Formats: sequence, C-alpha cells, structure tokens
Amino acid sequence: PMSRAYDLVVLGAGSGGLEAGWNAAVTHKKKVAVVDVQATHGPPLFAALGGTCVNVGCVPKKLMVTGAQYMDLIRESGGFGWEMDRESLCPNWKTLIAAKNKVVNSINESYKSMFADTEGLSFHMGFGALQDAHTVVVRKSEDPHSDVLETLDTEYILIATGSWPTRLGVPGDEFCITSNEAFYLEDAPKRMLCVGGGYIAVEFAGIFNGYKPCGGYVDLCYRGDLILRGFDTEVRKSLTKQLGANGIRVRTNLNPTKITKNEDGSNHVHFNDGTEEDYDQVMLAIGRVPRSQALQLDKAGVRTGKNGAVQVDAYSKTSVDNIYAIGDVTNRVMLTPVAINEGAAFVETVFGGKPRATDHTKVACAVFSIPPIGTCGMTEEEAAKNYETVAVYASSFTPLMHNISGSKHKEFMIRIITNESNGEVLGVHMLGDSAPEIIQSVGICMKMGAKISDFHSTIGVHPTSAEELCSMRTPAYFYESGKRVEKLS
Ligand SMILES: Cc1cc2nc3c(=O)[nH]c(=O)nc-3n(C[C@H](O)[C@H](O)[C@H](O)COP(=O)(O)OP(=O)(O)OC[C@H]3O[C@@H](n4cnc5c(N)ncnc54)[C@H](O)[C@@H]3O)c2cc1C
Ligand SMILES: C[n+]1nn(-c2ccc(-c3nc(CCc4ccccc4)cs3)c(OCCN3CCNC3=O)c2)cc1CCCCN
Repeated sequence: PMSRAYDLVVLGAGSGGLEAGWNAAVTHKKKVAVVDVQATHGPPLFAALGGTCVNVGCVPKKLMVTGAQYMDLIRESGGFGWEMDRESLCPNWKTLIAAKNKVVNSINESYKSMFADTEGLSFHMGFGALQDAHTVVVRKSEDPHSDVLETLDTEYILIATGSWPTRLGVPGDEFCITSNEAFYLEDAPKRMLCVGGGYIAVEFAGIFNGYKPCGGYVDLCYRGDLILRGFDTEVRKSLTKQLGANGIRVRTNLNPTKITKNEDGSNHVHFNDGTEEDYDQVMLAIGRVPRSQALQLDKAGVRTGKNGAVQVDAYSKTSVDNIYAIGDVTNRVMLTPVAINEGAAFVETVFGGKPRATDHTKVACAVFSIPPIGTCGMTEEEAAKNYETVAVYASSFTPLMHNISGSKHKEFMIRIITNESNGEVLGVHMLGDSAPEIIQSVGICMKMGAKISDFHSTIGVHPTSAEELCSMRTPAYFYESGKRVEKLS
C-alpha cells in the first residue's frame, strides 16, 4: 500500500548513503530520496554527491600521493641507468590539482547519470533535517530559519552525513587549513606545517613533501611522543625514521599556542617550547567528529552520545525504530568500505527481510604514507591484555632493488601477532611498498581464522616482499599474562 511519498529518505549521498539508496531502489524496487548539499565537489561545502572519499577523501588523496611518489621514483631511476637533469626538478602543483579536479568531476557526473537513469531513486539538493520520525526537511542552508525547499514524507530515515574536521580552538585557528582546503590550494606551499599525528596528517605531509618548491620543507608537529596512535609500535618508529630520510621534520610533544598573519601573507606560529616559526600554510589534521549538529536530532528524539555520534545497535538502528544511521556519523570505524557494508546490511535487514549486522573485527586498512602501511587485526599491546599467551613474529628486510636505487632507508617490515595456544593470527602489521595491496588478501585469511602454520606451509612467490609472510616460523618474543618475556615458561 501507498501511505507516504518515499519508503526511504537518505541524508548524505556518501559511501554509506548511495550504497543504501541504490540497493533499496534497484534490487528491492523501493522509492528512495537521497539528500546532499551540492552535486559537484568544491568549497565552501567541499563534500558533494559521492561523499567525503570521492570528493575530499581517499580518491583525491590517493591521486596526490601517487603524484608525490614520482619524486622518490625519479631519484631511484638513476641507479638503474636513467640519466636526466635532476638539478632543481620540482613538480607543477596546478597540473596535479587540474588533473585531480577533472577525475573527481567525472565521478560526480557519473553519479548524476545514475540518478537521472535509475527508476524510484531521486536526488534532493540542500540541507536535510528531521521534523519527526516520518518527515525530513531540505533547506537552502544549514541555518534552521532558511527557506524550506522540500518536505519528504517517508517510512524509513537513514542518517549517513559522515564527519567533519575538528579545529584547534586557539588565537589564530582561522588562519589554518584542513584536508578540505588542502585539496583546492592555488600553489604548493614552500614552508608547510602539518599539525596532527593521524593517517591524514602523515599522508598530507608526504604529498606536500613531494610537491614542495625547490627550497621548501614540510614539518609534521604532533602533541604526543610517537605518531599513529593505535598502530604497531615498531611500524610507527620505522615510519618516523623513513619520513625523516625522505626530508620531513617530525616534531613530537609540540602543539601550536598562537598563529598570527605576516605582512607577506605567511603565518607566524608560536609553540609550547617557546619556539616561533613562519609557514606559508598550516594544516590541522587533529580529529574528525560526526556531522549530527544541524540535523535537529533532538526534535525527532534520536539518541546522541560521544562527540555527537548517533547511537545504533548491531543493525545500525537508532532509539527511533524507523530511523537508522551508518558510517562516520555513528563513530565506530571511519572507513569507506565499512560504511558501504553497513549500508548494504541496513537494506538486507529492513527491505531484504534477511537480517545482518556488519562485522567490525579483523577489518584491514592502509595508510598511504610514503612508504605505506597495511594493517589487519590487533597490536601486540591489546593482544597481550585480552589473551593468556601471545607470540610475536617479526621480520625487517631491504628489497635488493634498493642496493641499486640508493634508497637504503626503505626497510620492508612484517610483524605477526599470534595466540600461542592455538597459533591463531590476531594481527598482521606491514610497512613498505605494496603493503596496502598485500594486506587485503591477508584480511581474507584472518576472516577464515588463519593460524601461523597456514602462513609458513604456503609455498612462496619469488621474488616478492609478500613471500616473507610465509617464512616466519620462530617467534621473536612472547607475552604471558600481559608481560613481555624473552622465552616461554
Ligand atoms: C582526507 C581523507 C582521506 C581518507 N582516506 C580514506 C581511505 O584511504 N580509505 C578509507 O577507507 N577511508 C578514508 N577516509 C574516510 C572516508 O572518507 C569516510 O570514512 C567515508 O567517506 C564515510 O562515508 P559516510 O557515508 O559515512 O559519509 P560521507 O561519505 O562523508 O557522506 C556525507 C555526505 O553527506 C553530505 N551531508 C552532510 N551533512 C548533510 C546534511 N545535513 N544534509 C544533507 N547532506 C549532508 C555531505 O556533504 C557528504 O556528501 C578518508 C577521509 C578523509 C577526510
Ligand atoms: C542507465 N543506468 N546507468 N546507471 C549507473 C550510473 C553510474 C554508476 C556509478 N558510477 C561510479 C563512479 C565511477 C567512475 C570511474 C571513473 C571515472 C568516472 C566515474 C560509481 S557507481 C552506476 O553504478 C551503480 C552501482 N552502485 C552505485 C552506488 N553503490 C553501488 O553499488 C550506475 C544506472 C542505470 C539504470 C539502473 C536500472 C534501474 N532502472
């Protein structure tokens, strides 16, 4: 029967939202409205049709990291006989941004063709907010007194509005940029400060390092002792070293207290230690918080916790039974394939009749640092707490090509965290070229409950960095009852 205009209204046409909207509309023939604030990428809104990863996230970030890598690859070609004038060779940033804009734009265009050509799936441009459990309002602006454009009468509501960069909140915070503005910079900065120690700060440090003009430099300033909290300790220390050798100055236990604007348009930065310094740009990558604050969630009575995160059960359902929330807005794991999986599971549950909850354990991820990280499962620190007896397997080697390339700092590192009792693999931590590609396949094995014996019984593929996975038999050391031991009782 027809009660309402739509079966489903989706707030946010991102990784989660479009998966949900598309699945609900084509495989279940439901009537689906999808709300987003613009159709094409660009400031001041930044995010658009396709969401954060397509417009100002992993797609454009990966293109720019690929771009930055050519600095290393061009240097390394010399050893192999490639002679070119490397005297003051630095790249054209405008070329990169033009090329990246062209690619993202063509994805935005591809999503418009999807909407126009897909029956029962419609796109509603503006700002979503709830009036009640069955009514979503689309406005011209975020401001709740702005003109109402549409009133969407709907059975189910899916909240998939993702996240937004946190600010520093100090005098001169407004002279700083984020990931959002970094993507639309008119020029590659000569003197770059990346504030933060998360995967975004580190990935962007490597981009600015690759595209810096000829006398330029990148500083990475983190308020803690060691970058990349939540990652393997030895991977974090080895990457810190390898950023150093690539020319990035990593500064620990440091936070800006004050930014002021210089005469020439640069930024004077004061720090904890008393130090003052000038940077052409200062970028903040210090957190991303749910975008729940303009959705009028209290009006409809949807439970908000954490940093404005929407509370859900294993089925991504809110306090209101017809309203669901997925992706970065629910906190949990802020990854694109997770949001897509929750979106898929939401449609299977509510419209498919076949209930499913997204499995958030043993999810592999990557950091597109130079060099990159590939990780799946737990650190030895959290293994040694939750587990009786833990074996740590560890191997570091230098691909022979780096004897020729000159890049002798490029240690490839594998670390396997195991349960000593049954040999079950709890964690795999890799640092080096192709780690993100290798870890995907490792994620499959770990899903199937792979044991260390499954790794070293596999015939190697020679020569690769990945064959070292299948040559780790003897533990480096153990933990019994959460304490590190040389050898086992
Ligand atoms: C720089 C960067 C790099 C990243 N790299 C990776 C990576 O390599 N791998 C990875 O897995 N993840 C990566 N991520 C994370 C990834 O982008 C997110 O986890 C993912 O986009 C979350 O999808 P979502 O559906 O939850 O929300 P989003 O994709 O953010 O969807 C939100 C959408 O809703 C819109 N919207 C917001 N508020 C409203 C409103 N009130 N009304 C209507 N529409 C609204 C937004 O404009 C946006 O289009 C990266 C993130 C950043 C910032
Ligand atoms: C004629 N027609 N064209 N489309 C269409 C259009 C676009 C897409 C997509 N484009 C992209 C971007 C890919 C891209 C890659 C390189 C350059 C540019 C874009 C991802 S999904 C697309 O993919 C749908 C799969 N999706 C989308 C979101 N989640 C999914 O699983 C489909 C649909 C239809 C009718 C459907 C049947 C019901 N009447």
